Amino acid sequence: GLSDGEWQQVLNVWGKVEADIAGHGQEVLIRLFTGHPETLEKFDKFKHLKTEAEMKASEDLKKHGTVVLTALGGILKKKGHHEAELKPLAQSHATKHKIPIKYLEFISDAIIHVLHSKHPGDFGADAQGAMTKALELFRNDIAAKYKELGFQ
Ligand SMILES: [C-]#N
Repeated sequence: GLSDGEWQQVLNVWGKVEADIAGHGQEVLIRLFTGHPETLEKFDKFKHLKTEAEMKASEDLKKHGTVVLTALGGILKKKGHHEAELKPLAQSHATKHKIPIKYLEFISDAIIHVLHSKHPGDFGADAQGAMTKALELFRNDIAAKYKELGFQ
């Protein structure tokens, strides 16, 4: 678990994200796709994007950034009580989208980078540690669902 103070740090920086969810989503996906190009292959509708300029110009990529961070926001706000969300998210990422756990690690690292870049005053080491723990909790719970399904 995270402590109450850790949860408060996590949702404090998340409130900052929510002021421009779309901008944040776009930056997170760009950081992910450029840092780990294998991740881009999982998105049929983003495969044609070959440069960071092309990604930055893609309204659909920005829209999708909004979708993914909005979903994550709802999960974070459950402060670990996220079974209703995590169960179908696991099944879809394992079965429908075929997403290795390692890629969830990659996007978590991308989120940390972006939040630190944009909100350093609300994302010092302790708050970063808290966010990292929150994302690890989520990944760890999904991993259990992956194991249940026999997805590697
Ligand atoms: C999901 N992105």
